[PDB]
Amino acid sequence: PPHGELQYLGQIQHILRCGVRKDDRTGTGTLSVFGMQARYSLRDEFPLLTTKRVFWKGVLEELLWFIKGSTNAKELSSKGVKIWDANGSRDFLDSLGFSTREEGDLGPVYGFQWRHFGAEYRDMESDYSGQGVDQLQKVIDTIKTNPDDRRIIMCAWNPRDLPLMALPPCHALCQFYVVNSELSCQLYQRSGDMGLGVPFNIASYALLTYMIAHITGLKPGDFIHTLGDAHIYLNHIEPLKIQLQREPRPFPKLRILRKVEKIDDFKAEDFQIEGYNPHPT
Amino acid sequence: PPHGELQYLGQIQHILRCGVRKDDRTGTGTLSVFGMQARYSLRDEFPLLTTKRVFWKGVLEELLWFIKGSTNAKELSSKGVKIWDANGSRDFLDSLGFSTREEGDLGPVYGFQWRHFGAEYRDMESDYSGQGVDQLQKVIDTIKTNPDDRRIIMCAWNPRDLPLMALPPCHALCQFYVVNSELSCQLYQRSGDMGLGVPFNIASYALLTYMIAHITGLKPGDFIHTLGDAHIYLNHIEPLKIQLQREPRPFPKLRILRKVEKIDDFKAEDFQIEGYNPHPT
Ligand SMILES: N[C@@H](CCC(=O)N[C@@H](CS)C(=O)NCC(=O)O)C(=O)O
Repeated sequence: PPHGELQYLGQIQHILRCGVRKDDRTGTGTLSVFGMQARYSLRDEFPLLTTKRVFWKGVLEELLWFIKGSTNAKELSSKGVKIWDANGSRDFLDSLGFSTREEGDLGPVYGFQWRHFGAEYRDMESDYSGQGVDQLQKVIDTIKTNPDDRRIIMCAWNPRDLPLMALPPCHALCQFYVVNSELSCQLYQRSGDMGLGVPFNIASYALLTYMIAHITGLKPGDFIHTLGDAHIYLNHIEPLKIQLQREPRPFPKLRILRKVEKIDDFKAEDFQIEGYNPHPT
Repeated sequence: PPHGELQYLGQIQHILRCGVRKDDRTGTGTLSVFGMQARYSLRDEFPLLTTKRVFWKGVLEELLWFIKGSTNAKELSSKGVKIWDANGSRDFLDSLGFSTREEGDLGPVYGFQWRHFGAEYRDMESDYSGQGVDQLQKVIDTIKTNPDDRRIIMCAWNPRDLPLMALPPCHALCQFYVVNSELSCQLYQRSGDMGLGVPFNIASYALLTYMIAHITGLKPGDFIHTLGDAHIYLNHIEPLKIQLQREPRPFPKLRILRKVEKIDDFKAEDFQIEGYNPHPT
């Protein structure tokens, strides 16, 4: 039973040993490898990385935010998670040309593409009922009616909506697989920072997978995490090596409390992470 | 230095070792796995599988057909290739509620998504100029003006059009990467028939890289093939055991003899494969 988090570190161990310098948008350098993959068992465990703390409240409150279909940052900020706010800020908007938008309007980001892929996006307050493809609900329905399906895919990459978004999607598309009553989910991340984001992402889709599994009566199977530009900031190479020598502690467990039957019904108070003991720093 | 095809074979084996039983949309039953990723170097060699020749006339002629934006199966038919005409016969079209459609009208498939993502669809023979998002050119433009971009993506998976298609895209999305003046490409393939498809698209996208490289002046790097539901059809199990023994012969080499600018200008005669000595047919 080799710890799952070992697959993760292995990727860093690998980016170091084999990666090369590639500068990002702001000119800042990174060491990176293009195209990677990792698999995580969702069976009785829950891949909430222990070799460093993962902002789980952010993972959970944001996912719940994505499900509502919200695109208004303040609506997220409200619950304590302040990570999108910087994109829905006044100045940031006026700068991308969205001077006409009210503060908080991120555009057709994850939420929108998730529940209304295709609908003409108007404001962060337009009513979108019945408009655009509701991928989330559709993935769910498919899993129930036709679990063998090889097309249970949710996709946030809307070439059309791109120039209207606060920033491109990172988790472009995810695929759901069902076999032997187990539900798996692969996620394609175009770009991920192995150090800060990825651990969060691994958590998000693991959470999401636990959810749909619950709603449909399946046992969480595996979580395949696939990347495009997996990278690390050169200015972090040290903080990271000090981490690779760290030994992974057994992955906590996610336990859903009440029996939720609809995905929109899930509330924060329904999840409990137990046994999460990560290495401080 | 390990030989390239070892990848694809090693996957055939693993799908045999662990490939769990799972049926398709015809109950044909298969040995399936979910979440795989192979890496193929495109440096000086071309990955055209040798333990079983690959219909190159198709790989090349179809990709060209894609680039054209042609959603007519006869168009790819006239060129001496018939693999997308079955889906355009007649009983088939009506078989999906598509009666009003001409003979050979495939719907918003690949080509249309590559050159007109988002453009309201009509019929195989109508003009979509200045319509949609011309991802393909947009990708190349970007490869040239910003090789660092972590969002160089072409997506054929459109939830809105998915209903008007014959078969939904197996080539969900692909991502291009540049570094050290090298162009790499990762393709996300949702489902894949290991013994009759996988080889065909590996090359198909490898070819695509080589083309874009030639017009962007970058040199081919590696093609990353990521799979979702990677399967082996039950019957295919025996032939694959004997094809699985055939020892791999050196990858051929693709030579773009002529020299072109735009991508809408390549032609079947502009390519050559040498060193391609396939195993007995
Ligand atoms: N937007 C950057 C990439 C930024 C990136 O990968 N950020 C990580 C955080 S360090 C992320 O977006 N994570 C999103 C999530 O975990 O949901 C680019 O493509 O140039």
